[PDB]
Amino acid sequence: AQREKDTRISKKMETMGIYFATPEWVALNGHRGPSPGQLKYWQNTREIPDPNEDYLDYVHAEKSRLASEEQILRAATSIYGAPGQAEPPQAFIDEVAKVYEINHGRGPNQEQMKDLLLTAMEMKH
Amino acid sequence: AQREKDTRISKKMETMGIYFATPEWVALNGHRGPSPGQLKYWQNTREIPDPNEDYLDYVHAEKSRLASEEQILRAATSIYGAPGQAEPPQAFIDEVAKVYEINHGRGPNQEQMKDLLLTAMEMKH
Ligand SMILES: [Au+]
Ligand SMILES: [Au+]
Ligand SMILES: [Au+]
Ligand SMILES: [Au+]
Ligand SMILES: [Au+]
Repeated sequence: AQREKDTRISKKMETMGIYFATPEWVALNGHRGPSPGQLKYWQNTREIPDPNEDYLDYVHAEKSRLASEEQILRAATSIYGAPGQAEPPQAFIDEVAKVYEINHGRGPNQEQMKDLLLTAMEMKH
Repeated sequence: AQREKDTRISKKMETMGIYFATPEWVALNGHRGPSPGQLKYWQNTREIPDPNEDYLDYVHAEKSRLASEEQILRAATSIYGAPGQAEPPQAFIDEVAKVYEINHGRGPNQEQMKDLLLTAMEMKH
């Protein structure tokens, strides 16, 4: 009854891609899934939240901005502007990916957009 | 003679993946390739360096740490630890990629390694 409760809660969380919330983590957290604070700490940090911390004094941005590779590929693809909108060279995709790293997950600012546009063009012409 | 000098310098830089150093950029920079300062500003920022700035007072880390997707895939692959060391699921690769974004280009710290290890295991088991 206690084991199944933890497994059930854990199963719900894993279905959501909340990978830290194992049945053991849920048990240590007092048979509850993570609070908003614990989720946000994990999201921003990708470290396992302490089952003891509520993280209600953890300072963070509401809008989170972290990109997957799928997202980076779509961004790279629309900047590159190849006919039939086919996939850009890997060298250009790497440059787009590095911009996401520089920006702690955010897409290109206006100055970086220019640099990427120039890079696309030099790789085509 | 001046055009060819700029084209020649520019050709050298592009061969190196220094994409901003076009013949026009080299001309605006007084027929010289970028200084160490301009290169480092571009590397850390991926914005076109001002041909007017020497960036000798630009504060930066010697060791730069930015990862390409190839690098992220190798890291993801050794953490995941699949038999025959085949490619990990895209969902796991995205998590590794997000760690690189959180860390402004650096690989996983010890706490993030644990989180990724757990994630790998939950995705296998
Ligand atoms: Au929040
Ligand atoms: Au041109
Ligand atoms: Au330097
Ligand atoms: Au950062
Ligand atoms: Au297990």
